[PDB]
Formats: sequence, C-alpha cells, structure tokens
Amino acid sequence: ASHLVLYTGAKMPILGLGTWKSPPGKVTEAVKVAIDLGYRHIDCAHVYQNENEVGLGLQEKLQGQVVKREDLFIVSKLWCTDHEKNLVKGACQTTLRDLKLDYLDLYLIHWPTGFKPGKDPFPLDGDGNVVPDESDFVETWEAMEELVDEGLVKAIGVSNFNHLQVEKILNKPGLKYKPAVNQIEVHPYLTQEKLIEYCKSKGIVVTAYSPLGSPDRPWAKPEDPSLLEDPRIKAIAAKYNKTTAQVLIRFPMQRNLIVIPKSVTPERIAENFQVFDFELSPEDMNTLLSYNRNWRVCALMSCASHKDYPFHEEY
Ligand SMILES: NC(=O)c1ccc[n+]([C@@H]2O[C@H](COP(=O)([O-])OP(=O)(O)OC[C@H]3O[C@@H](n4cnc5c(N)ncnc54)[C@H](OP(=O)(O)O)[C@@H]3O)[C@@H](O)[C@H]2O)c1
Ligand SMILES: COc1ccc2c(C(=S)N(C)CC(=O)O)cccc2c1C(F)(F)F
Repeated sequence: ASHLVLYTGAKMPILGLGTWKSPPGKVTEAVKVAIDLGYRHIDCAHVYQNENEVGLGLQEKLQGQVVKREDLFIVSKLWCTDHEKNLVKGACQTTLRDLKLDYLDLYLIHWPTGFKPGKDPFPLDGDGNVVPDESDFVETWEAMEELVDEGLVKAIGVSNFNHLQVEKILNKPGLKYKPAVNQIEVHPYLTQEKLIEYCKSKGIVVTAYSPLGSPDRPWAKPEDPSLLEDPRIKAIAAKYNKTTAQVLIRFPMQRNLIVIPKSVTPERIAENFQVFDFELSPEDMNTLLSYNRNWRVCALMSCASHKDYPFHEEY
C-alpha cells in the first residue's frame, strides 16, 4: 500500500527513484526534488557512475534536516567486476564513501554474472563478448553476508537472478542471511508472475525495475514497443484521468511489488509520486497483465554465453 516489509523487519518504501541513465549533473537536483516531494527510497548502483552526485543531494537534505537518515531507504548494487569474494568489501566501501553514508539499507548483487576484475566495468574480448571470471555467486554471497555482520548494510539481496539461482543461495550450506529482495524487470510486456510467485513464496520482496519499459535505454531501436505510447494503456489511463506512466507505476504497486521509476525531469518526478490515490479495478489489472509479451528490455545478449546468464531459464 505504502511500504512492504522485509524479513528483517525493515520497512521498504514501495515507490523509489531510479538513477540509471540519470546524468551526474542532473541526478543531484532529481534526488533533492524527490526527497522534497516525499520520496524516501533511492535506487542506486556503482555502475551508474553517479553515486557521488546522488550522495551530494542526500547530504544536502540530511544536514539541512529535511529528512532523518532512518527515514531514508538507500539501495546500491555490487557490480559484476567485483564478484571475487575479496573485492566485495572494497566495492561496498567505495559506494558508501561516494554516497557519503555510514551504511546502506540494502545492497544487491547486481547481476549473477561475474566479469573479469579490473578498472573497466565491461571487460570485452575480441568477439565483443564480455569476459567472465573465476567466481560463483554463492561465494560472493558469503562476502555480502560479512557486510551485514559488520553493520555496513542492513539487508542484502540480488537482482536479475532466475529462480534456480535464488535456490542455489537458499540451499547453501552455512547460509547466514537469505536474499531479502530480488529486483527484476517487470512491466505489462513482461509481467513475471512465476518469478514473482516463487520469490514471494520464499519471502523475498520483489522490486520491479523499468516500469515504463525504459524509453531512454541506449539500445532502443525505433521499432520497439513503447509502453508509454501503447494506445491500449493510454485508454485505460484516460478512463482513469491519469497518465500511462502513472498507471504503469500503479500496476506493480497493486501486485505488491516495490516500484523504482527513473526520471530526472522534476515535473515527472512529481507526477510519478501522484499515484497513491487511485486503484485499478481487477479488470484493468488483468488486461495490463494480458499484455505479457515476454518482451524484455534488459536482455543483454552480450552476456548470453556466460555460465550464470539468468535468462535462458523460463523463470
Ligand atoms: N537491477 C538492474 O539490473 C536494473 C536494470 C535497469 C533498471 N534498474 C533500475 O530501475 C530504474 C527505472 O528503470 P529504467 O531507468 O531502466 O527505466 P524507466 O523508469 O522504465 O524509464 C525511464 C524513462 O522514462 C521516463 N519517464 C519517467 N517518468 C515519466 C513520466 N512521468 N512521463 C513520461 N515519461 C517518464 C524518464 O524520463 P526523464 O528521466 O527523461 O524524465 C526516462 O526517459 C532505473 O533508474 C534503475 O534504478 C535496475
Ligand atoms: C550483465 O551484463 C550487463 C549488465 C548490465 C548492463 C548495462 C546496465 S548498467 N543496465 C542494463 C542497467 C543495470 O544493470 O542496472 C548496460 C549495458 C550493458 C550491460 C551488460 C552487458 F554489457 F553485458 F551487456
């Protein structure tokens, strides 16, 4: 309704601001506007290369006494080059310093795929194929657990793990803490109800990323279906006197999923928060669900031959 609750007890705000593709020079004002409207959850990642500028906006708000740290849910993610057990605490610490924080509320393994460690975030080989490393995410998970032990993060989770990969963690001998969250792509064209159902039966909250199907993604070829311009969802939105964006954000909320839409435009950030005031009647919910095309915006074919590439599995 307003926040879901993690198995730790922690209240996770159901709406958050996304920061991927939000440019360094715009994301500080975007984060400030968002906290001024009442957003209390920011979704970040080291690979978005803007955590420093996110941090600046947070800092201004925290020292300006506009929010208490306890009222903020800040998420970041461990990038693929940092999956070797020994690189994890370093990567978490760099993210804390950039964000100008003492702890994270949630730290996610960003993708199940470990890439060759080094300065370059996407180490490529001759064939333009990404270079794997010598690690298994169950080892990365152990290092992610030590972050909880030390108080650097309040909960750990995963992102883009298929249900068999989540199982690998859950069935790990010696497991201290289990995935509190699994953040995955969920929108009308990829409604994901089997992975959602699986996660929920395991007690793992789901965060639906790319609610509007990422119009601004780099690889957006012009003959790709725009959820925002899909006349069908414009129609259901018209009935609602709301926008396609607003009903596209309402949809995950209603399915009891955390939503993190991205915008750097102030007006749009304010629009995206104007959604806790209407409900979609079950017909609409089911029509939105019937748009399931299994169309996946974040497919990342360049990674497909990786041993832990998540999407060759049904769910
Ligand atoms: N864990 C992962 O692997 C992963 C992967 C992808 C995304 N995510 C997270 O999910 C967040 C959201 O997904 P996304 O950024 O991929 O895409 P998205 O939220 O589906 O789409 C963002 C695009 O839609 C626009 N938009 C936002 N509000 C709008 C509105 N009210 N009206 C019209 N258009 C609007 C934004 O415009 P402007 O910004 O130009 O205003 C931007 O161009 C990301 O920022 C990231 O934090 C996580
Ligand atoms: C695991 O492989 C990934 C993961 C993420 C990306 C991204 C990113 S940062 N996203 C799709 C957003 C995100 O992962 O949060 C962009 C380009 C290539 C990627 C790749 C890849 F390079 F292979 F295509």
